Amino acid sequence: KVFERCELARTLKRLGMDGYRGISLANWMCLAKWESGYNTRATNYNAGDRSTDYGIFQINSRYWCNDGKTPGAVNACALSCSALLQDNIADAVACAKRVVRDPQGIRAWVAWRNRCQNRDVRQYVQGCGV
Repeated sequence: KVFERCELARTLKRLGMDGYRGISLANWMCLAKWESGYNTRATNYNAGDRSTDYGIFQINSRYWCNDGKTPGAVNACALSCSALLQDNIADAVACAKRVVRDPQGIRAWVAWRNRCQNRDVRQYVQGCGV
């Protein structure tokens, strides 16, 4: 499923992402936009460490979910990476929450640092009724 901006903004709000660990909805919108373009079935294989980024948030298999083919990987979200390719994003959000519960917080994703940090994210939720 590929969300439309405002449709995603409300779906994330309903799932309690607005201000989760101090992170605004706009930051989450900026993250999903740059990570997948709001596409829940987006995937990226990294040939260097044989890991794969799954879903709307491009969550990595080395640490967050199990796909059985990433060497010496862990499963912090206690999910099959398949759960991260669902049209329903509730599991991906539960995992994105797990990710920011760690030291780095939202900075865990380099793309966020690149295109959202200290940038104007206001534009991502304007008109969405959030």
